[PDB]
Amino acid sequence: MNPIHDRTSDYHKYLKVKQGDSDLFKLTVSDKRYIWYNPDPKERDSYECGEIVSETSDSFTFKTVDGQDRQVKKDDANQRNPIKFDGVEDMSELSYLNEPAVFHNLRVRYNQDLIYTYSGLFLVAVNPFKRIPIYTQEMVDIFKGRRRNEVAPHIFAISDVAYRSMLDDRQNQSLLITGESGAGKTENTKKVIQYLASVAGRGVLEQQILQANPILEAFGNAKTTRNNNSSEFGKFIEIQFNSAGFISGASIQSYLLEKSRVVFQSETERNYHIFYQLLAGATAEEKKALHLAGPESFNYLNQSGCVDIKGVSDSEEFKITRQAMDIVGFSQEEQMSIFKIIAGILHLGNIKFEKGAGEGAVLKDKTALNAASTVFGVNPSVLEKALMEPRILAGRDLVAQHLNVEKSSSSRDALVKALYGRLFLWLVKKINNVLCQERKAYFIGVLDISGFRIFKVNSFEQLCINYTNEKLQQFFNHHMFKLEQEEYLKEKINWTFIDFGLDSQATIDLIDGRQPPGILALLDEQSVFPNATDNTLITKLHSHFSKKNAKYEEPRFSKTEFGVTHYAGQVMYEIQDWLEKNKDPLQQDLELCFKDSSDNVVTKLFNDPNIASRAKKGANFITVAAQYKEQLASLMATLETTNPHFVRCIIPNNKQLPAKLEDKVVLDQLRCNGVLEGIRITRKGFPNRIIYADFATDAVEQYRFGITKIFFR
Ligand SMILES: Nc1ncnc2c1ncn2[C@@H]1O[C@H](COP(=O)(O)OP(=O)(O)O)[C@@H](O)[C@H]1O
Ligand SMILES: [Mg+2]
Repeated sequence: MNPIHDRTSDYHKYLKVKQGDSDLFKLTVSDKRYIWYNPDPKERDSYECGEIVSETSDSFTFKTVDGQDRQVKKDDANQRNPIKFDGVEDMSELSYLNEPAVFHNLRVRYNQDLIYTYSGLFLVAVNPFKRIPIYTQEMVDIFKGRRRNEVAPHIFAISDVAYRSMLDDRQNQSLLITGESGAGKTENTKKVIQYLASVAGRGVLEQQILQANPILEAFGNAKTTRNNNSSEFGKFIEIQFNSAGFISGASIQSYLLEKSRVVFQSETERNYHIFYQLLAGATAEEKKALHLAGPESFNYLNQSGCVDIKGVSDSEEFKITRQAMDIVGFSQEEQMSIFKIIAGILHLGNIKFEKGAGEGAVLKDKTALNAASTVFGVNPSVLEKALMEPRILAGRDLVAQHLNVEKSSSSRDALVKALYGRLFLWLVKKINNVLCQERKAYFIGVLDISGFRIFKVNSFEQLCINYTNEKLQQFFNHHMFKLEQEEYLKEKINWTFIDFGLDSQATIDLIDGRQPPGILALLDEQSVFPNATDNTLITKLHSHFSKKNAKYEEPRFSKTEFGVTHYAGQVMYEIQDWLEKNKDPLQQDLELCFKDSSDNVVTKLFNDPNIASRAKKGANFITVAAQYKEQLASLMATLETTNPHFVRCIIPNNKQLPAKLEDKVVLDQLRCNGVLEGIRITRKGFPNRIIYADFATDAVEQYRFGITKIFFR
């Protein structure tokens, strides 16, 4: 029996709306009309349901839950959909398209653990914050080759749609999985990968593809206050296919790894999972060879007050990371070198610099220095001198510096951050060498980049993330609205342009523009100006955009911050240390020291130009901002060669709790993601177009005859 029609199947139980009872039936056939209203107009996102009792030509009168009658203009009314629409799988079918109506549909579904809902062309996924048995091989098999309209909403169905369009249209595809921290991006990304591996698999290559994310998560994920498994890097995964539709390989591109987490963590947060995994999972032999101890013995792990995650066994995770490495193809020697680098970083963090005779730092206790030098295979006396007494050129003269405690400690942190970043780049390169071994015919790209963020402190790293999200929103806007209307106006179907009110260009230009120069261009200019400070930088920004740019704000409450109005709201950025972050400096004597390592992996991190080198940009190296703008432009160009599909992950609350869908939290995300605007284009427009020579020309309202095609709703 077909599980799609079997009321006893797990498909029906977990993916379909439960059969309503005779009491619900009686309510459903009622001719009564209702309105969604705010009992307190100071709380716009808090709604109640009121019955319409009377009407005039331009108004409705309704009874409140309290009993009192209120009047609302028909133009201002948010009518409640007939209850037969409650739980509808595609919200473009709703009679009334409004904020409480959309929220209420999502709520009815969520109360039944139905996390997936369509909003016209795209998928909405509300995080359940609990396990739902809808990702089995049995579920995969049900979704295989079914049309979107034939099955319930699911991450598997949007993945199958992308796969079929790739075969039928001979076009590359993309699945853009977006949302704020902890919304569910990474979980849904993994479901896309699992699905494609199964429906397009032949498998050794498929198993290795499935083992790529567990390796990268051990090194790129950490417990933050918003997510126990927060991704601290963005990723673009290309699943590669041959002409026949079989997976021929995969490619991974990583973005914005949060390197400062290695040296500093906020209270309750953790460093990268790998540090805890190695300390809990190492064999007694490994612990002796790498000079390991408990996380409380390392400065890089004993500052937050948190060394474990509830329900996570770090030693068991370590076995999973090690098995993922074995499957992918990392040798035991390469794995041991990877663990020596992690061990070495922890030892480097324990180096305590002290003031010596007069100005200049000394190292009184060499235990941590020697432990780091042993695992790294470097000379400890050369390491010591490179940290406290690095040599530089003053003109053409060779001068030994003598760094004080603060500068010595900052140089040591720069080395740690360089080691970790370079190791992460190396892991991605090693994974790609295995998974990308054929020339692809087509691809399905899965994008999982860091979500839009408004933290208490927003710095350069938050600007790069929010800028990326701003580019993605514009891409969504262009594909959903602009390009769609441009097709209607070119085909001459007598279309009246709709201003959807979404425009990210001014914010994008404010950040990455060249003429007039944007934030990044001004930061790069200041980064090469010898006398630049945090003060000259903020003054330069204020001079260029204050009272000149509608998206920019010079705050009255601070002298070191500026505001940017993003699609997802205003963000105040602090500029402290942006010059140093943009230069990302590392003392050349440290590079020389590590280039001379006895370790084969450490050597690659300092000698492979594609990992170690910084692009040549004349007088000075390329800045981090210029490098990132370029890497992002390249991502956008790849995305523009694809047919895109959007998955909007919605966090239900800010407490990481299941069964607690919060009005204010969800409605704020729906407004940012353009969910209502997205449903309006699907309803008001002509989503499907087929030519007469693609099936007198009419051969027969809800259609439009165009110049070269017939449009239908
Ligand atoms: N579909 C889902 N099913 C079960 N748990 C989920 C699901 N999506 C998210 N979660 C839970 O929420 C957490 C955060 O999800 P995640 O994908 O890591 O978010 P993001 O990448 O958006 O920051 C997960 O670790 C898991 O506990
Ligand atoms: Mg994630």
